Amino acid sequence: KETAAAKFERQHMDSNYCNQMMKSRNLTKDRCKPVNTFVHESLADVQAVCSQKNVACKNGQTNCYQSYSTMSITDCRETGSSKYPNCAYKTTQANKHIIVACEGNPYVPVHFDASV
Repeated sequence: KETAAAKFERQHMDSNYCNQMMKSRNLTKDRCKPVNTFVHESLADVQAVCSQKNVACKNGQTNCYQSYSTMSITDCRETGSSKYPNCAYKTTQANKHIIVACEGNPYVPVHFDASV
C-alpha cells in the first residue's frame, strides 16, 4: 500500500485532460474528487522545493515550502453539474509557485498546500 510520498506522486505529478488523468491516477474511479492539481515539472525539481522557502501551511504548521520559481501546473475543478459516476472537470493550465508540506527522511512532499 502507498506511503504518503507515493500518494503525492500518483495524485499530483505528471512530468479532456482532467477527466482522463483523474480517472487514470485512481482519483475518480470510485468517487468524484472536487479539485486536484497536477504539476508538469520533473519529480526531482518538485522534491527540491522541500529545501526552498519555508512558510507556514494553511493550517499554521511550519513544514511547508514555497518554490522560488513558478512551475507549470494544471488545475482540475469539478463542474457544478458533476455527479458520480459521471465526474466532469474544468481544466485550467497556469504557471504558479507551489507550496508543499514535506515530511520524512528523505524530506519529500506529502501534501499540496497551494499554488500562488
